[PDB]
Formats: sequence, C-alpha cells, structure tokens
Amino acid sequence: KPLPADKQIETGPFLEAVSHLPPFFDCLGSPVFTPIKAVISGNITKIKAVYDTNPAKFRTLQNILEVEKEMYGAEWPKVGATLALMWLKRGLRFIQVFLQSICDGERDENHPNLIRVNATKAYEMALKKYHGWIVQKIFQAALYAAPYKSDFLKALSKGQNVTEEECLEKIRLFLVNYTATIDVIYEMYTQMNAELNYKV
Amino acid sequence: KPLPADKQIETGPFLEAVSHLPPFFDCLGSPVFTPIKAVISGNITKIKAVYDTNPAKFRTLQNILEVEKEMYGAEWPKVGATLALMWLKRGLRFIQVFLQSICDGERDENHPNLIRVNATKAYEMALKKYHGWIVQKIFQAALYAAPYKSDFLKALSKGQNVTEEECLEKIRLFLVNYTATIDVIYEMYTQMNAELNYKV
Ligand SMILES: CCCCCCCCCCCCC/C=C/[C@@H](O)[C@H](CO[C@@H]1O[C@H](COS(=O)(=O)O)[C@H](O)[C@H](OS(=O)(=O)O)[C@H]1O)NC(=O)CCCCCCCCCCC
Ligand SMILES: CCCCCCCCCCCCC/C=C/[C@@H](O)[C@H](CO[C@@H]1O[C@H](COS(=O)(=O)O)[C@H](O)[C@H](OS(=O)(=O)O)[C@H]1O)NC(=O)CCCCCCCCCCC
Repeated sequence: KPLPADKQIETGPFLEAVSHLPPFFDCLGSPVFTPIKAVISGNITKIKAVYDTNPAKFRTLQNILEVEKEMYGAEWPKVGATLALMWLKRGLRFIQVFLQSICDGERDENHPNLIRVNATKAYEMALKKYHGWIVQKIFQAALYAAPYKSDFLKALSKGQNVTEEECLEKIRLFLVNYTATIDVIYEMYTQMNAELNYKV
Repeated sequence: KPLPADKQIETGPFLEAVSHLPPFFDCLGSPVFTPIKAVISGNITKIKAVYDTNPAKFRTLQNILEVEKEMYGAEWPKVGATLALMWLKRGLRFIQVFLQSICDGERDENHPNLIRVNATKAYEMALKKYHGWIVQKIFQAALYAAPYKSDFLKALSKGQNVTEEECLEKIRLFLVNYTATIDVIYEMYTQMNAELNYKV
C-alpha cells in the first residue's frame, strides 16, 4: 500500500505487512537462512511488543521514535522498538537492493545463473558498515548456500508455471511502494538523528 | 529441579526453565551469536504455542510426542513441537557437552585461554551429524568470535567478584540435573523413534 501525503507510516498495518517477509527466507532453499529469518522476526516481535503497550501512543513509526526518545533519554536510540526497527530497516533495505539489482540485470557474466554479485552489492549498501570483520566473513561463507537465480525466482512464484520474465515484472511492480516505504523509514532515522554506526 | 521417579518431564515448568537459556548467549560477548539465540528462542516459542492450545493434553514432553504422532500420521516427527524440541534438545546437548568439557579441564595446551576444542567436541557430539558441509563451515568461522575461556566464565558470573574455580564448581553443580533432563529427552526420542537424521 502507498504512503499517505504526510508520509507517516501507521505501525499496525506496517507490522501486518512486514510479518509476510520472514517466511520468504525459504525461497532461498537452505537451512543456512533459518537463523536470519528468526533474527528478522525477532525485530518485528519487539516492535510489536512495544506497539501493543499503547497502540495510540505508538500509532505511527515516527511516534515510536519520538516517544522512546523521551522515555529513554541518554540510552536512546539504542533501546526498545527504535533499535529493533533500526535493524529491521537494514534488513528491508538489503532485500530491496538485492531485488532491484536482480531486476536491473546486474550480473557476473562469468557466472550468470548465480546471485552473488547482487547479494554482495545489497550487503555493501545495507549492512557492511554496521558489521565487523567476522560477520563479513560469515556473510561471505553463507553465500555458498545461496540458490541459483533460476531457482530463486522459480521459488518466488512456486511450481506456479510462470516465466522468469513474468516474475521479474511482478518484482519490479512490488519494489515501487516497498522502496518508497523504506526510504521514508531511513529518512525518519536521519531527521531524528537516531541512526547508530557501531560496527557489530 | 530433578526428575520425578516416572521421569516424565512436565511441559510448563520445562519451558519456564529453558526460557532462561537464550539470554545467556551474550555471555559469549559477540553479535555473531544473536542469530543463534533467536533460533533457540524460536524452538521454545513453537513448543510453547503448541502447549498453550491444550496444557492438559500437552502436560508432559512425552505427551507432546504421543499426541502429535497421532495428529500428523506420516508427516510426524517432522512437524509441530516434536520437530522444534528435536532441534532444541540438540542445542541443549551442545551446551551441556561444551560446559562439561570445560569443567573437565579439556583444553588445547598450545592455546589454553580459548574454548575452541570444547565447542568443537560439543559440535561433533550434538549437531555435526545433522548439518551439511556449508553449516559446518559457518560454525568453523563463527568460532573466531568465541570469547576467551577467562571472559566466558567471568561473564557467567559477571563483575560478580568470584574465582574461576568457584564458577566452575557452580557449573558442575548445575550440570547434574541439566544433563539428567536432557538424557531423558534424548531417551524419549529414541524409544518413540522420533529422531530425524536429515543433514541440514
Ligand atoms: C552450528 C551452529 C553454528 C551457528 C553459529 C553462528 C552463525 C552465524 C550467525 C551470525 C550471522 C551474522 C548476522 C548478525 C546479525 C545481528 O548481530 C545483527 C544485529 O541484530 C540485532 O542486534 C541488536 C543488538 O544491537 S547492538 O546493541 O548494536 O548489538 C538487537 O539484539 C536486535 O534485536 S532487537 O531486540 O533489537 O530486536 C538484533 O536484531 N542483525 C543484522 O545484522 C540484520 C541482519 C539482516 C539480514 C538481511 C538478510 C541477509 C540475507 C543473507 C543471505 C545471503
Ligand atoms: C549479514 C548477514 C549474514 C548472515 C547469513 C547467515 C548466517 C549463518 C546462519 C546459519 C548458521 C547455521 C545454524 C543453522 C541452524 C538451523 O538450520 C538448525 C535447524 O533449525 C530448525 O530448522 C527446522 C526445519 O528443520 S528441517 O525441516 O530439518 O530443515 C525448523 O525450521 C526449526 O524451527 S521450528 O519451527 O521447528 O521450531 C529450526 O529451529 N538449528 C540448529 O542447528 C540448532 C542450532 C543450535 C545451536 C547450539 C549453540 C551453538 C553455539 C555456537 C557458538 C560456537
């Protein structure tokens, strides 16, 4: 669903929507990805837990950051839903860049049936800055579990008898509001000065 | 708490107790371990979700396996709480072996302040059999994030001004009923023929 004119993101509908994402991690076809899935669900659960304390006070994602800034003083933004969403957005951003890169025909012509170059760009853009050396190594090792581009798209459809070309068009359509939403979240962190750069 | 004479493990108290374990993963002192924590909590949450449907029907862990065998026929044991507990026990077992190995003075004399040999034995005994080649590599990479033995024990106390010797005695005491409980769980899977050996 698109953004309102005021670009405020409603927390309830947002959480409803993003809870559809973790299951997709089996479109990757390896148990290597199950811990990532659990990790992302954890951020969603935390934001949900905060939201459920006072859906009115926490009606928008902006409100979450505002109220928590006040509630936590010097520990903010490394606290609460503000912290879980700071990490969730980076996961969302990684997915966005990865998909877009694939949709844009970016590839290694030496190895066109893979998705390493797309995941690597996605990692560099969304996460690398916030991760130390050992996590970068674990990411680099994790990539050997990544499905073939073929299989990945196939899985985003299913046995669903549809072309690669069709699947990519649907992904392209999807990316429009997905990207716009994530850009509003990143903009909100920037303007509230809530972004932390610690390397984990 | 010890086992009853009938060795039946009550589900409610078990879940209460094991929910204390995931937080310990920060005793390891690296965000490398956060996905593992989320993974283990996921198994606990799933068992809890099943238990909450009918605490009477699911009063013991044995009951879980029994009722699910019946409910799921040919998909059992790769289903439900039986599957989450099959994986939880392996995590519990890994922790047990790791601790015991440390308590038993097992070490690499070339590198005594580390815990690699203890984690490696723990991995070989609890998990290696169920994991493919890429996960074994990720485990092997993860170990470079492992704390020094010193720091690990220190963290199991805290600033808590207590000796290594003291901490290990408390761990030894802890391991008695911990181990006995886990042995009953493994025995139950064996006798119900509910163990799956698929390599993930
Ligand atoms: C045999 C078993 C061996 C397995 C051993 C380990 C396996 C490797 C696991 C490590 C992999 C690296 C991934 C690291 C992830 C997390 O450290 C980071 C930070 O996570 C946050 O840490 C936080 C603490 O922050 S800190 O105070 O700054 O430390 C919080 O705990 C926060 O929780 S919450 O309560 O706020 O909601 C939590 O998510 N998470 C991320 O990096 C996001 C990962 C998004 C993944 C995007 C998709 C990747 C796809 C990969 C496929 C190629
Ligand atoms: C930048 C971001 C990069 C990060 C990318 C990935 C990082 C690496 C993550 C992979 C690490 C390997 C660990 C793999 C764990 C899991 O695959 C396995 C199986 O997990 C189960 O899979 C299951 C599916 O089973 S299957 O049908 O057979 O596939 C279920 O999904 C089950 O969920 S539940 O719903 O049943 O409750 C789920 O736990 N889990 C384990 O191996 C247990 C791990 C215990 C860890 C013990 C402590 C390790 C400490 C390490 C420190 C040295």
